[PDB]
Amino acid sequence: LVHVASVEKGRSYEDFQKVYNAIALKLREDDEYDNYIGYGPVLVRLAWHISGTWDKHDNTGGSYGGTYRFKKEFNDPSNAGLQNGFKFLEPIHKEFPWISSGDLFSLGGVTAVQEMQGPKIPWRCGRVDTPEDTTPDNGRLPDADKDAGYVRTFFQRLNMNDREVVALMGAHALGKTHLKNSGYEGPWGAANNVFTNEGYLNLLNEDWKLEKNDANNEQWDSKSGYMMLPTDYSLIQDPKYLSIVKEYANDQDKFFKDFSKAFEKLLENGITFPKDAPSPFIFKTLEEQGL
Ligand code: HEM
Ligand SMILES: Cc1[nH+]ccn1C
Repeated sequence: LVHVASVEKGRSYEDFQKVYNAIALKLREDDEYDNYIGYGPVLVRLAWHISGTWDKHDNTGGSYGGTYRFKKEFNDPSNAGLQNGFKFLEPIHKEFPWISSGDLFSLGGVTAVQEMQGPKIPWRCGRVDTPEDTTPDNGRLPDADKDAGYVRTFFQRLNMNDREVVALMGAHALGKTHLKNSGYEGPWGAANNVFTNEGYLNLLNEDWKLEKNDANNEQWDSKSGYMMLPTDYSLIQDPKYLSIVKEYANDQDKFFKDFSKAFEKLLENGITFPKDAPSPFIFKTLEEQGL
């Protein structure tokens, strides 16, 4: 199964920076969603869930096909709540009818990290929409109630190594869990929408408590109002994982650099780039543009 990238006809950098600025400008404007967290965290959850379906053995799933627009995937129980991000992006796709589904779902993910002041993420255009029968079956996304052995094995399928998995997981400092979407709840009072290494610091300095929630599921709670999933608490339980968590809690610049490489690797898995293709784009933020 080969997926070759194909630039939207005649488009260059300047065109994608317009679509970036439209997403960013709506991110600033619709600031009230989810008790003033805004849409940034669910847009990077969407980019991760449309790519997280990839399988390195047969090259099915991944961000290239834009198959999330189809009922089977949009109704995946693992994607409960992400309809909110899709409806956010929908006026923007109407405005730029020429961008493919895959490129828009992954650019929303890039834009959200940079506008929430995380690292720059190089991005590459060219995903092509594919037919409804290429929609991957439900069940390729991870369970939250598990341990380090499960996370390590799950991520081998996206061939992510330990250091890439621990950097990727730092995004769980953003947003919150919602009992009606996943059966987990919290953080309580002040959820975060700035991108920082704070999750690693909290994991190592909070006093955590294994409690059971209103959906009868167990999670780790802290006196301060912070929570963690079983799969998140895994990172201090495993010796290889814990030594990388200590590395990032003590160096926010090495964390930003390593996240940017693993997040771009995640959005690009499964795609073949022709050697005459444009170099990756680095988009300016509204703040660097004075907008
Ligand atoms: C073992 C891996 C993972 C599991 C089990 C998992 C699971 C979850 C769960 C249960 C939620 C709450 C959903 C809800 O109730 O609304 C959540 C949210 C979120 N996750 Fe993950 N996740 C995983 C990996 C990742 C990765 C690798 C990223 C990003 C690169 C990520 C980013 C996010 C973000 C930003 C949210 C917040 C959504 C919001 O505020 O609405 N997750 N995660
Ligand atoms: C701690 C956490 N896990 C998933 C989301 N969040 C905020």
